[PDB]
Amino acid sequence: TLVHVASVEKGRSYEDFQKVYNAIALKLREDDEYDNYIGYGPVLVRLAWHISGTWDKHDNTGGSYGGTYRFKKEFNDPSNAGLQNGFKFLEPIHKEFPWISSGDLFSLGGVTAVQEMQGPKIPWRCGRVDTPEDTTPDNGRLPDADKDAGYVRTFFQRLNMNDREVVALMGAGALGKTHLKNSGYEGPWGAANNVFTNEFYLNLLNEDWKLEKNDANNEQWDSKSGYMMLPTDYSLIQDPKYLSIVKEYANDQDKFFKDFSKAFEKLLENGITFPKDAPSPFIFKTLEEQGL
Ligand code: HEM
Repeated sequence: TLVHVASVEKGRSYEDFQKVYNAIALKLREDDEYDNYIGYGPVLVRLAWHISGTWDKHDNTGGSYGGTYRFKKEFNDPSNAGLQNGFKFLEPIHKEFPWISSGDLFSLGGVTAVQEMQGPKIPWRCGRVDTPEDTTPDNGRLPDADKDAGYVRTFFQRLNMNDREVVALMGAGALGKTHLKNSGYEGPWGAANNVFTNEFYLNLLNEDWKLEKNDANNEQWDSKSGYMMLPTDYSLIQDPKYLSIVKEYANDQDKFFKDFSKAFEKLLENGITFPKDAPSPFIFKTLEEQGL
């Protein structure tokens, strides 16, 4: 019940993908003004998560492999509202490197953004293959934000993620912000929202949060510091098992970076079979490491 074998883009190797990395990274640098100077890093790692998070372990439908976000049904998923911005960013890159598959580009965009925003290295594998429009999953596989801990735990079981993987993933460097017109929630999780940090965990623990209603008539937790947490975020300190992992990552930056790197790669790779003869995962160099 549904197999997807990774097939390396013909004749490509590490250096080819580093070149795509760099063009993405260079474009991140250049289009700095987007979203009141947040830049496109956060929306790129949200795009990578949403294209991967449609996966279902039961029948291997959804997932990053087929690059199906390029079809209207998924592009138009209300859950993906705002991600068009990320797709538009990547269009010039796809045009310069037409040989890369859509799944590989969406997922490599997420890796690139995380690394350029000073996050951990994320090992990445190529070989996703575009699949037809009829393989696009239905809307409704991404998680709601108005729910509690039990919802979150059950939701992520479908993505084969456990408690520790779920808390590392959500804490997601503390990046970008909620926008009322996209999601019915408004504001950032922290102060350094285009730098990958463990500040989400710190803020959850140390801020003084009040449950308020936003202009869209949705509840969210708000802080005097100007920060916000989704009901689902806040549930990570309401559930005692989540809570001890929140404290752990708030008190160990390196541990969080390593756990996140593992789970993000895992997330991006769910549903994909890699041949024994596949190339090993690539670790890309940042622009800064290349002196670029
Ligand atoms: C229970 C799971 C989660 C829920 C309910 C969810 C929900 C949300 C919501 C409502 C937004 C705001 C969208 C908008 O208004 O622009 C948001 C932002 C985003 N999400 Fe999540 N999220 C979850 C998991 C994740 C995880 C696992 C990642 C990736 C590792 C992630 C990365 C992001 C990013 C980076 C943003 C900011 C995008 C922007 O600034 O443009 N989310 N998400």
